[PDB]
Amino acid sequence: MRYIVALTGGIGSGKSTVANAFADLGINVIDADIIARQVVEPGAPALHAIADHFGANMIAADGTLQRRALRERIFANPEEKNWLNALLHPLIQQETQHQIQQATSPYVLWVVPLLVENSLYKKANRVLVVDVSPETQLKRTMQRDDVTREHVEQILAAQATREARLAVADDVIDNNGAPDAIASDVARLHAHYLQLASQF
Ligand SMILES: CS(=O)(=O)NC(=O)c1cccc(CSc2cccs2)c1
Repeated sequence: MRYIVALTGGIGSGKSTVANAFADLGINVIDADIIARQVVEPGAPALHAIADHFGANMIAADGTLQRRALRERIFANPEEKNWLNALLHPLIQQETQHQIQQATSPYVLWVVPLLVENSLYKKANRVLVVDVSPETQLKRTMQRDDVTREHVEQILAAQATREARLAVADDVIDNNGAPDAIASDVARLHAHYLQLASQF
């Protein structure tokens, strides 16, 4: 069982800036969002199974999963939510575990945007939260996605509070400012995690 450090943070926390710094130190980074999207990408067996089970309306114009349609369809249908979890959870867990086993670094960085929201923190040895202000989240998302302020407000209202993230945090890193000093902060975390990984 390779030592797992979960990285989490809200929308617009600039998580890639922190993850890249660990990658630069030779840490294998395993991205939960990339894996989840991969499992249901066009041509993937789980996407075919979802379309067969729920219908062709689950497929968007570009061939990808219509995620809103699926959510609405399984919403308040517990049997179908249980079916969808029984399909996707083993597939995602198996790909995640495969990437962990293939990793060569002394510990891995598991990047999980919805770590708190989905109660997944118990799967990691250590939780690092990327801490940012709501203002920073709002600014970065609006510049990134070309979306309205009110649209980001709704996303923030639905995500975890900062106090909620810290409740499961072992480590916090402020990423409100410029990315310039992050590698220096991460260098210290990295040394600590090599120590923690060695005695785990
Ligand atoms: C929506 S998500 O993209 O935030 N992911 C998930 O819900 C999800 C579901 C099942 C499994 C895993 C990895 S469990 C693990 C396995 C080994 C080390 S850690 C994640």
